[PDB]
Amino acid sequence: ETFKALKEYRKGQHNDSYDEYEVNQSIYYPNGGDARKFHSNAKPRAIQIIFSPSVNVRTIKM
Amino acid sequence: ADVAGTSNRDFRGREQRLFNSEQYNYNSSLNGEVSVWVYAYYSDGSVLVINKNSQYKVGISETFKALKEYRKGQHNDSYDEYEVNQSIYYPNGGDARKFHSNAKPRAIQIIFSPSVNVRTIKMAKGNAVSVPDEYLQRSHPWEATGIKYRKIKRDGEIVGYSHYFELPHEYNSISLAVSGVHKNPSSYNVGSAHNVMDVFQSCDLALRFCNRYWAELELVNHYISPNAYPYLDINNHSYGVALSNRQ
Amino acid sequence: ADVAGTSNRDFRGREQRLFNSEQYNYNSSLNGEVSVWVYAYYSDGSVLVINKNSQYKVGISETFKALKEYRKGQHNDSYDEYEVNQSIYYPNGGDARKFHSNAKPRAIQIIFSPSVNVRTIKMAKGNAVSVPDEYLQRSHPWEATGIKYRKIKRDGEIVGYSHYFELPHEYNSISLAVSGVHKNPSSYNVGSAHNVMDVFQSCDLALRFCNRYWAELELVNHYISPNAYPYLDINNHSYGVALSNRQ
Amino acid sequence: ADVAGTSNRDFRGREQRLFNSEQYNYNSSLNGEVSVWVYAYYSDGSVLVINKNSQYKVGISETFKALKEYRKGQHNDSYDEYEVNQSIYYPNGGDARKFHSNAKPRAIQIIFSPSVNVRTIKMAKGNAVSVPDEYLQRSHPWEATGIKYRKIKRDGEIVGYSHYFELPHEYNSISLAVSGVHKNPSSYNVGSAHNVMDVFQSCDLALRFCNRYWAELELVNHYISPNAYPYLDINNHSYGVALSNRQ
Ligand SMILES: Nc1nc2c(ncn2[C@@H]2O[C@H](COP(=O)(O)OP(=O)(O)OP(=O)(O)O)[C@@H](O)[C@H]2O)c(=O)[nH]1
Ligand SMILES: Nc1nc2c(ncn2[C@@H]2O[C@H](COP(=O)(O)OP(=O)(O)OP(=O)(O)O)[C@@H](O)[C@H]2O)c(=O)[nH]1
Ligand SMILES: Nc1nc2c(ncn2[C@@H]2O[C@H](COP(=O)(O)OP(=O)(O)OP(=O)(O)O)[C@@H](O)[C@H]2O)c(=O)[nH]1
Ligand SMILES: Nc1ncnc2c1ncn2[C@@H]1O[C@H](COP(=O)(O)OP(=O)(O)OP(=O)(O)O)[C@@H](O)[C@H]1O
Ligand SMILES: Nc1ncnc2c1ncn2[C@@H]1O[C@H](COP(=O)(O)OP(=O)(O)OP(=O)(O)O)[C@@H](O)[C@H]1O
Ligand SMILES: Nc1ncnc2c1ncn2[C@@H]1O[C@H](COP(=O)(O)OP(=O)(O)OP(=O)(O)O)[C@@H](O)[C@H]1O
Ligand SMILES: Nc1ccn([C@@H]2O[C@H](COP(=O)(O)OP(=O)(O)OP(=O)(O)O)[C@@H](O)[C@H]2O)c(=O)n1
Ligand SMILES: Nc1ccn([C@@H]2O[C@H](COP(=O)(O)OP(=O)(O)OP(=O)(O)O)[C@@H](O)[C@H]2O)c(=O)n1
Ligand SMILES: Nc1ccn([C@@H]2O[C@H](COP(=O)(O)OP(=O)(O)OP(=O)(O)O)[C@@H](O)[C@H]2O)c(=O)n1
Ligand SMILES: Nc1ccn([C@@H]2O[C@H](COP(=O)(O)OP(=O)(O)OP(=O)(O)O)[C@@H](O)[C@H]2O)c(=O)n1
Ligand SMILES: [Cl-]
Ligand SMILES: [Cl-]
Ligand SMILES: [Cl-]
Ligand SMILES: [Mg+2]
Ligand SMILES: [Mg+2]
Ligand SMILES: [Mg+2]
Ligand SMILES: [Mg+2]
Ligand SMILES: [Mg+2]
Ligand SMILES: [Mg+2]
Ligand SMILES: [Mg+2]
Repeated sequence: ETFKALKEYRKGQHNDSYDEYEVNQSIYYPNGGDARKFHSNAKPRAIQIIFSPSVNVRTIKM
Repeated sequence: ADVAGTSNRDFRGREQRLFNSEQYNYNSSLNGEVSVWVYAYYSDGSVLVINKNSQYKVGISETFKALKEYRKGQHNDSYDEYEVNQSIYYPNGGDARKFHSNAKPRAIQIIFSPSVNVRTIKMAKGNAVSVPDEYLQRSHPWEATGIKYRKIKRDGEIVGYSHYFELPHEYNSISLAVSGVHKNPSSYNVGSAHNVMDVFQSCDLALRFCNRYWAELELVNHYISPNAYPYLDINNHSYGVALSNRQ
Repeated sequence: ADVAGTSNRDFRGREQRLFNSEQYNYNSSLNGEVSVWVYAYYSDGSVLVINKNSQYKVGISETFKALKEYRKGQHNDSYDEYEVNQSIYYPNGGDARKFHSNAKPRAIQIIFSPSVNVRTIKMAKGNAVSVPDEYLQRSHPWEATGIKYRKIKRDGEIVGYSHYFELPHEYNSISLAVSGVHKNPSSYNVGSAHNVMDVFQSCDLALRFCNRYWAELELVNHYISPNAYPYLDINNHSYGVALSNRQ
Repeated sequence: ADVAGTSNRDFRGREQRLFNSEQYNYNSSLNGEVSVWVYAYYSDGSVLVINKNSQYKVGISETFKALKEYRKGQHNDSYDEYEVNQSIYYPNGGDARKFHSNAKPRAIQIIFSPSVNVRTIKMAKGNAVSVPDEYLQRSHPWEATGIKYRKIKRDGEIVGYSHYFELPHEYNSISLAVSGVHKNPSSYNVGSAHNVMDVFQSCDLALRFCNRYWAELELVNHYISPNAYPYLDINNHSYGVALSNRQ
C-alpha cells in the first residue's frame, strides 16, 4: 500500500480532500505543499501486521 | 563626551537599564497587569490560546465544549460533535460516528505572568459536565496547584510560571477554570473597602483574547515572541525576555 | 465479629451513614459549592440547561437571543430568526416569515442546590432588550423571589429549591438573570476584607455547563440522575438523593 | 597526518569514492532495486507520475481511465468524463459536452532505473478498451521496445533509460503496461526453482507511488531531484546523479 492508501478515508463523509492533497505534497517533500494543518489526523498512528499460523515466520518480509 | 561603554557617564546605557527595570517592576506593582494563558493542544498540532489580562486578579473558565477544537470557516462535523458531547456527558449517551473526537484537547498548559503570586493560583479541573470532583456535594470548588508550577526562566530571571498536564487518555474529558492573584507584598488589601469598587471594575476591564494557531511554531513566532510573553515548548525550551537590571 | 445489622459494632453501617452525612454537610459549609440551573423548555419538547457551580455565590445571565433554541449541526432558519428578533425587540421591527418562533422558550425552571440561602435569591426577568421593568429609569435591577421557591424533597430531605413559570403567551419574551448566595449561618462575612479576594477568585473559578437535551426523559436519565442533581418534572415528581443521616 | 587531496592516505577521499561506487553497484546486484516510472503529461502542464520499485523485475499497468487527469479535491466534470469514456471506448458511444477531454494525456515518458536490462523491457500499448493490437485474436501481448530507449546521462554515466512518445492526435487514446527485468549477467536464474518463491514475494513487496504534480518544474524540484532519480525534461535536459567511481 502507498502512503496515500494507508491514510484514513471516511466513506460518504467529508475528508478535507483538497487539504489532504496538499498534506501529501508536504509529506512527499518538506514544505512542498500548502496545507492548513501541521499534522493530518488521517495519518496512521500505528500498524499491526498479523499472519495466520500457516505462515512460516522465517519467510516473512517487510 | 566620554566614550561609550567605558564610564558611569554613559547615560544612554544607564537609561536603557533603568527602562528595562522599570518595566519589570511596574508589572509587579499593584498598578500593573496580571495575566494567564490556557493553551489547549490538539492532535492535528494546532493550539487554542485563551488569554486574559487584568489588574489585581485574573482567571479563565471554559466549558468542555468551549475547549474543543473549532476550525473557523471550515467543516467541523458539527452535528456529529454534538453527538460526541452527549456521549462524553454520559456514557453511551449519544450517537456519534467515532470513538475519539480529534477536536478533544490532548494536553493543557497554563501559564501565568511573573506578576502572579504562585501561592494564590487555584484551578478547577472538572469533568465534562463541569463538576470539580465526581459530585457537587463532595467537591471543593478548586485545588491550589501553585507547587506544580515550574519557573520559566531566561538569563536567570523568572519570566513566568507553567503548569502542564497531558490528557492522553480517553477518560481525560474536562472543563477547566483557573485563577491567580497579582503579587501584593504590602499590607494594603486591594480588596479592602478603600479599593474594592476598583477591583469590581477590573472584572469588567479585563481584556480577553482567543485564537487557534496551526502549530506550536506559529504560536512561538506570531503570538509568544512578538508580545514578549513567556512560554515553554514541547522540548522544554523557555521563551521570554529578561528585563530586571539588564540592557 | 458481630453479625451485620444487629449492633453498634456494625462499623461498615456507621461509616456509610457518616459518609452520606459528611457529603450533605460539606456542601453546606463555606468550603462547599452552590449551584443554580436554568431550564428553558421548548415546544418541540427539548430543554436547554445552563448550569453554574461556584463557591460563595453563583448566578447566570442570558440574553433573549441566548435563551432561544439552537440545534447544533442542524438547520435553524438562522436568517429568519434574526428577523424574528428584530420584531421581538420592537413591534413590527422585522421581516420574519412566522408569527411565533418555535425557538422561543415555552417555560423556565430555576433550580438551586440545597446549599443556597433561599432569602438571598434574586432574579432579573427583563424584557427582550434586557430592561428589568419597562424602562431603566424606573427599574429595580432585581426582585427577591425566594418565597416562590418550592422545596424539592426526597425522603423528607430538602434536595433543592425550584421556581417555575410558564411563558405560554406571545408577549412572554424575556431576558433573564438569577443569583443566589451560599448559606452562611456564621457571622464570618465571606466578603469581608479577610476573604474578599477569594470571592473575586470564585468569579473566575465558577464552572459552567450548557447543553440542549431532546426530551425531559433524556434530561432526567442522563443529566439529573447520574450527577445526583435535584429536579422537578412536568408531573410534579421530585428527583434527588437524600443524604443527611441516611445510608 | 598527510594533507588532504595530495596523497593516497586521504582515506576520507577514498571512502567517499567507495561509498558512491558501492551504491551504484549494489543497485545493479541481484539484491538491488529495479524501478520504472510512467509520466503522463496533461495539457494544463500537470504530470501524473506512477512509480514502482521492486527486486528482480518491475512493471506498471494502467487502464485508459486511470491515466486520465484527476484533480484531488477539486471539480473534475466527473459525469461528463464518464460520457467521454463511453465515446472513447466506441465512436459516438457517449453523450459528452466536449470534443476533446483535457484530462487525456498529451504525452507519455517511461523511465527505467539503470539497473534494468534494456533488452528485457516490454510494453503493451493498447487501445482504450485494453487490446494491444486492434483485436485480441491477432495481438502479441507486448512489444520489446528497448531499442527506442535513450540513455539519460550525467558526467558520462548512464543514470537511466527513457522512452518518450507524444499523443498529440485525437485518436491517441491508450491503455498502457510496461515491464522490465533487473540486470542479471550471471547464469544464476533468479526465477529458477531455488529462488522463484522469492520472486513471487517480490510481487507482493513491490512499493508503488502515484501523484499528480502541477508542473514539470515542481516534478524536477520535488520528486526527481530530492530522490536522486533520473529524468529527461521537455528541453532534452538530463537529470540524475553520477556515482560510479566518483566523489
Ligand atoms: N555574566 C556572564 N555572562 C557571560 C559570561 N560569558 C558569556 N556570557 C554571556 O553574556 C551575557 C551577559 O553579559 P553582561 O550583561 O554584559 O554581563 P553581566 O553579568 O550582566 O554584567 P553587568 O552588565 O554589569 O550586569 C549572558 O547572557 C551570557 O550568555 C560570563 O562569564 N559571565
Ligand atoms: N421510617 C419509616 N420508613 C418506612 C416505614 N415503612 C416503610 N418504610 C420505608 O423505609 C425507608 C426508611 O427505612 P429506614 O432508613 O431503615 O428507617 P429509618 O426511619 O431511617 O430508621 P434509621 O435507619 O434508624 O434512621 C423509607 O424510605 C420508607 O419508604 C415506616 O413505617 N417508617
Ligand atoms: N575530466 C575532466 N574534467 C574537467 C576538465 N575540465 C573541467 N572539468 C570538470 O571537472 C569535473 C571532473 O573533475 P574530477 O573528478 O576531479 O576529474 P576526474 O576525471 O574525475 O579525475 P579523478 O578524480 O581522478 O577520477 C567534470 O564534471 C568537469 O565538468 C577536464 O579537462 N577533464
Ligand atoms: N558562561 C557563563 N558563565 C557565568 N555566568 C554566566 C554565563 N552565562 C551567563 N551567565 C550569567 O548567569 C546568569 C544565568 O544565565 P543563564 O543563561 O545560565 O540562565 P537561563 O537562561 O535562565 O537558563 P539556561 O541558559 O540554562 O536555559 C545570568 O546572570 C547570566 O548573565
Ligand atoms: N410508611 C411510612 N410510615 C412512616 N414513616 C415513613 C414511611 N415511609 C417513610 N417514612 C419516613 O418519613 C419521612 C418522609 O419520607 P417520605 O417518603 O414521606 O417523604 P418524601 O419522599 O420527601 O415525599 P413523598 O414520598 O410524599 O413524595 C422519612 O424519614 C421516611 O423514612
Ligand atoms: N572539459 C572537459 N574536458 C575533458 N573531459 C571532461 C571535461 N569535462 C568533463 N569531462 C569528463 O568527460 C566525461 C563526460 O562528462 P560530460 O559532462 O561531457 O558528460 P555528460 O554530463 O553525460 O553529458 P553533457 O555534459 O554533454 O550533457 C566525464 O568523465 C567528465 O569528468
Ligand atoms: N489547503 C487548502 C484546503 C482547502 N481549501 C479550499 O477549501 C475547500 C473545502 O475544503 P476541502 O479540503 O475540499 O474539504 P471538504 O470539502 O470540507 O471535504 P471533502 O472535500 O472531503 O468533501 C476546498 O475545495 C478548497 O478549495 C484551500 O483553499 N486550500
Ligand atoms: N452522528 C451523525 C453525524 C452526522 N450525521 C449527518 O451527516 C451530516 C453531515 O455531517 P456534519 O456532522 O453536519 O458535518 P459537516 O456538514 O461535514 O461539517 P459542518 O457541519 O461543521 O459544516 C449532518 O448534517 C447529519 O445530518 C448523522 O446522521 N449523524
Ligand atoms: N425572513 C426571511 C427568511 C429567510 N429568507 C431567505 O431564505 C434563506 C434560507 O433561510 P434561513 O433563514 O437562512 O434558514 P436555513 O438556511 O434553512 O437554515 P440555517 O440558516 O440555520 O442553516 C436565507 O438565507 C434568506 O436569504 C428571507 O428572504 N427572509
Ligand atoms: N454530458 C453531461 C455532463 C454533465 N451533465 C450534468 O451536469 C452536472 C454537473 O457536471 P459534472 O460532470 O458532474 O461535473 P461537476 O459537478 O462540475 O464536477 P465533479 O462532478 O467532478 O465534482 C452532472 O451531475 C450532470 O448531471 C449532463 O447532463 N451530461
Ligand atoms: Cl504599588
Ligand atoms: Cl465552614
Ligand atoms: Cl548479486
Ligand atoms: Mg540562558
Ligand atoms: Mg454539517
Ligand atoms: Mg441559512
Ligand atoms: Mg418519598
Ligand atoms: Mg471538498
Ligand atoms: Mg458532479
Ligand atoms: Mg555534463
